[PDB]
Amino acid sequence: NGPEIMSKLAGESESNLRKAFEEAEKNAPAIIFIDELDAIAPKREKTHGEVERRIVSQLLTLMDGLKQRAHVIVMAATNRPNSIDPALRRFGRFDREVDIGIPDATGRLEILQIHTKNMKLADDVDLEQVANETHGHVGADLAALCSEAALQAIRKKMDLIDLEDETIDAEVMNSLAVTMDDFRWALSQSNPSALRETVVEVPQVTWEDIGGLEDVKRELQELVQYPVEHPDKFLKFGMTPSKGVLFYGPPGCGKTLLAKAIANECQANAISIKGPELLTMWFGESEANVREIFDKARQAAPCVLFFDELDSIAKARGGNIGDGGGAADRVINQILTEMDGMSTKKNVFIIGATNRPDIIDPAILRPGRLDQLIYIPLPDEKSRVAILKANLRKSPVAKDVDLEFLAKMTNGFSGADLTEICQRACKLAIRESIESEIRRERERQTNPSAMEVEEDDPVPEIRRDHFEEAMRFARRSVSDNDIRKYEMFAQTL
Amino acid sequence: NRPNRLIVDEAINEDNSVVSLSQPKMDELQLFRGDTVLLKGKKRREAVCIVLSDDTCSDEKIRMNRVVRNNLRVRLGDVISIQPCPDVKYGKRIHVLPIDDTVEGITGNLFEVYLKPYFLEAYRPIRKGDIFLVRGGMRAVEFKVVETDPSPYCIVAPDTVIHCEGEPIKREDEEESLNEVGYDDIGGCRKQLAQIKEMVELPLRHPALFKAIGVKPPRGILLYGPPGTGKTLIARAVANETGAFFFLINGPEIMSKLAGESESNLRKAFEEAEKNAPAIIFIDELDAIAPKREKTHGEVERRIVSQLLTLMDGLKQRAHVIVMAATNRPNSIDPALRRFGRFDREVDIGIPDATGRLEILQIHTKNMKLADDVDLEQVANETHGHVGADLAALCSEAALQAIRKKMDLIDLEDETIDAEVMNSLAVTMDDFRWALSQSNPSALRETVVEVPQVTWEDIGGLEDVKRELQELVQYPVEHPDKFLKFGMTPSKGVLFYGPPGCGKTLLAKAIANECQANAISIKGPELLTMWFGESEANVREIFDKARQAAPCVLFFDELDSIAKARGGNIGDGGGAADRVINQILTEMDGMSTKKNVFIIGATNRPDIIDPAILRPGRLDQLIYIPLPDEKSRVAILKANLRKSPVAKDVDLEFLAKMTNGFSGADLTEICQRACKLAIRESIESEIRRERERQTNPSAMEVEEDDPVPEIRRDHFEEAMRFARRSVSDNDIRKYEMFAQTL
Ligand SMILES: Nc1ncnc2c1ncn2[C@@H]1O[C@H](COP(=O)(O)OP(=O)(O)O)[C@@H](O)[C@H]1O
Ligand SMILES: Nc1ncnc2c1ncn2[C@@H]1O[C@H](COP(=O)(O)OP(=O)(O)O)[C@@H](O)[C@H]1O
Ligand SMILES: Nc1ncnc2c1ncn2[C@@H]1O[C@H](COP(=O)(O)OP(=O)(O)O)[C@@H](O)[C@H]1O
Repeated sequence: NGPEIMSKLAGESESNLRKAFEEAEKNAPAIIFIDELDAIAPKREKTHGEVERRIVSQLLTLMDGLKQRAHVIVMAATNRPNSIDPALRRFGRFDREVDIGIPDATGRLEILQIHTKNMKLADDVDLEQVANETHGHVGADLAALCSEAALQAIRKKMDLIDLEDETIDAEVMNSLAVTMDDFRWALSQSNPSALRETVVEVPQVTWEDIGGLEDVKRELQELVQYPVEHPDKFLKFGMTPSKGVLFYGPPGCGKTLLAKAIANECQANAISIKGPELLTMWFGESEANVREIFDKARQAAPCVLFFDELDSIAKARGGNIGDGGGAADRVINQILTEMDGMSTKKNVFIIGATNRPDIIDPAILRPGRLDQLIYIPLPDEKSRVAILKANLRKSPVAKDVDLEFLAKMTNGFSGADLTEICQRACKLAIRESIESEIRRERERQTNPSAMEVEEDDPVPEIRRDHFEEAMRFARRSVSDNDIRKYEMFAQTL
Repeated sequence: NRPNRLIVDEAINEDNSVVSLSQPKMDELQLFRGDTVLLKGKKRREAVCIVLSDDTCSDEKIRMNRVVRNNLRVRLGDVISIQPCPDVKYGKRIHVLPIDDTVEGITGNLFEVYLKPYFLEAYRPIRKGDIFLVRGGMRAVEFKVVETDPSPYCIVAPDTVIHCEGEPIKREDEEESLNEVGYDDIGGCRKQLAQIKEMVELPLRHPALFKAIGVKPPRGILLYGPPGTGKTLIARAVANETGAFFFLINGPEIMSKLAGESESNLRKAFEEAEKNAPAIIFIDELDAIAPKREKTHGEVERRIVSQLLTLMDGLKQRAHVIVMAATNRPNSIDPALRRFGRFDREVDIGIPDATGRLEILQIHTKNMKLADDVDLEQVANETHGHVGADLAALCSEAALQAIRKKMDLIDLEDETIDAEVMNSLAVTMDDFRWALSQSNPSALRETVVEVPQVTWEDIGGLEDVKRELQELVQYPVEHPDKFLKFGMTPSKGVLFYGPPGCGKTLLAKAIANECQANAISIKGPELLTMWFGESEANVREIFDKARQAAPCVLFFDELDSIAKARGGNIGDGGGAADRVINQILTEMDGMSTKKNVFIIGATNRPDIIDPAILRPGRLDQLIYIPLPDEKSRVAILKANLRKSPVAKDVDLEFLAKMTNGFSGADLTEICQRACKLAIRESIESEIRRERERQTNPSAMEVEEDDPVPEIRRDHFEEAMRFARRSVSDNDIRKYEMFAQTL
């Protein structure tokens, strides 16, 4: 333990370290584990005391001497690779490195299973929902949640039941069960999520979620699936697969969904970086972090890297006319620098997205960088019906509706608009249900009828009335001038 | 289950020896409010009390105060036995006697003040050995009845001769003096107090349980807040109210020594706490011991933190010792302590509100004699920014003024000042006003969180907006299952756009008042300060507060201020994006819906707002606030004028009709101007009347009549001359065009 070594004098600490190494040697096959390594050996810039520098050299000498003697293995735990000295990350001391990352929904569900073995649970546990809503937590957080959820129920029940009846015994102790309401309380009242950094995981979106764009599906598969599956075919001929693609098109056309659909289809990690992050880098003048991103993509291969709002920086410093200057800026320069110095064999695809390709710096469209450009057009009637069906496959609906009629009645729309229409219809339905239920509850309370239940779902499903009402506020979002501009850019190429 | 026993719990009444039962229990115990009842208690002792009836208390919970609990030795959560005693028999001069080695300012005849008023009009039941307490002369003295002529207990009657002895018999060692603090000595921190009570009630009153189950209790708690908020007070109160051994550590005491002595003292403290388990350790001035390594340079400073970390790690293995630490802000200390197993649990004390300040004043004004002009509500309203220490200092200074003025003149030569003249002095509100105006180093200028007092009836009109806001805010919290049945996830975030002075700021507080949720407001000057200082990190802290004050409402006004600073609508060479809005979007995107933290923005120039903040997942519902109309203007006038005296000759409807395209601010200004004219006229008339008759030596001439208690149409019509429109019709056209072009 780091603090135990740092809570002593030079002689005692540097004797304990050597004694520990000797005892590890004596009892082979032995594994030494070190934690809080940064507490012992940070970068020399942060070290001032002479004893602090004297304690690192001893560790370096011990690591160097380890290779000659015994089968002792050494493992160390740190928060980040760059928090410690760089002399340890050499050939012979700490060559091998590993990342633990974060658990996913399956991992969180597994952790809950591990922590709920000996506890008694009811039939409303549905741990899948808890795993879904448990975002940002880690193993310790899940353990704390389970303990607190158990504590609520036990404290409320026992104090009333047994504080005077009799000395609580095992039977009454284990008679108590647990309920999902306790879990909800412990997860809402106590939600100290200890994670706000990036995330890497395989998404869940599928091709069925997408509406249309089948040719784009084929063109993306040819780019991504073929190189990984069949390298010998490329070897026989002379072409090397190009990594990097750029989507350009009107907003709200499903650009963000394809980047995750491809990863789900190929079962590969995915990383998404939004425009506000880029603007934060620009304002803070913190370009080094870009490197870290690629490092992660290097250690999560195969993986897909996604960039959206790529024209945000150009928009910030003036519009199409722009401020006095050129297309180049700092962050795109660093991105190009990182892209050029990357090996093809690592299998890290790069995807960019935009709706104003004209003001993009042309240097990123050159060969060796993003060079394949794909246009995402507005959905058509055949596609629009697919979007409506895809979004409405998760809510109860009636049969009087005419989805095709709504599809034909819409022209020059986006998926976002139809999603908003569905959300508004659902809002109307829930408001009507709330009003009806509250009125029913209030009317009969005055009448002292101890038994009066005409229980019927007032509106379990929606009808054409709400949908046609929502059609009043529904209107176009993208101007036809924008579509003309997009077509002009797609033709002038 | 042998319904003879019953739990004990807190009482609201100030008087002694009164137990309040739960009403549904009348005929099961068979005793009414006119019957005294015997309650059993540990080490074979008892008491007898009269009973009251109330509704709010729970069935199994008697309510009884500290004085009647201590002699029973009963500690809250413990169970005692209740049995009726209609066989009560009066006594003849029970012998009563002061306790303790000595009493401050004690001499002469204390019985005519500390006994007879208390027993009078009371018929208080009393058992031999009881410690019933009396209060007066701004001191709390408790008198133990040593002998009762009949036995076991007696009613006190006005026909009992009284026995004036006044001997200091020292208190027995075993009982814990009533001097100690309790839950009744703290006010304004009820929520966090309940949190701590429920968190640490089981491990101390039920450790055998925790060894009967496999679960991990907390073994470290942090409390952060400004100084003088009652942290060590809370820790000591919790320790006293559970019987757990209490240990105290002071940071400067450790830092005022050498390495060997300091790092010994820490370990000996930990071992001593271990020995006396179940025990609680309290640490204050933690930042003085373990700040972030950036601010630490001495090697011993870094060595003293590793010892604490090792001790914290080893604590989990041994005994039931709990550890609590106090700090000013969470970020001032090392991040290595805020891990799983050392200081996982964190709490904020915040600041008291008007109710909290009033409660603190009540706590600090118990033994002081006060007049009939106190109206502490006004003082609490005007006491903005003060904390418990400030209120204590204010009360002490207010008492000091009067005592120093009066006593020096009265008694410096008459005689050695005695108790009678000491306590004869009262206190007067003018002294409070002086002590509150002259000495006002309020120790608070930071943000504030509290439930506002504004209500719907304050707002004039906008009923549809009220309904549409209720649908957004009330429904998700009240009825989630209905959202679960369907597929819609409530959208959190709304934007008000409209002309200035239309009541935008009032709705954000009216909603919070209706829902009884906290509220936070950040004004444009703060945003501009962050912009100029390039301090964006502060934004994060704000959201953290909202996370720890949930459910809560967040408000932002003058959101277009930055866009206005760097040029106007045309603007300087650049785009709509800036730094602070980028950080706000970053914080909004990374926040969970279940936390129930709504966000409200307000503006009058929505055109120059960055479109990126209007996208789905962010502020997406836009509401227009139009100018008040005649029906709304009459309501605004009535709402504003419901606080000032007015005559009846006015025609409010006529004024409302005569105004077109006005704002609430304009009407409030009209009312203020009319009030100013009225007060000026009253002052002039009063001064002229006072000066005219002073020359005429008429000793008795008082035609006392309020010259103008209420205002008439004359002043209002005079104010009509300066009253004029504020918002141009062109701005109205612009707003309507923006509302139609959507
Ligand atoms: N091809 C599509 N199939 C299904 N849904 C779509 C499609 N295109 C857009 N959407 C809808 O748009 C929303 C997401 O928009 P997004 O793709 O992020 O916009 P952008 O393409 O500008 O990033 C989703 O709720 C989705 O329902
Ligand atoms: N919530 C409170 N209620 C009543 N008195 C308080 C409260 N908070 C502080 N005080 C007053 O402050 C004094 C103790 O201050 P203390 O809490 O020890 O300062 P710190 O907050 O630095 O620990 C007491 O005399 C007490 O009257
Ligand atoms: N609907 C309303 N009902 C009552 N008073 C109002 C209303 N609208 C504005 N006011 C008056 O306006 C004043 C506050 O203006 P405010 O709402 O802060 O302006 P803004 O909306 O530009 O922030 C208050 O004194 C209040 O009397």
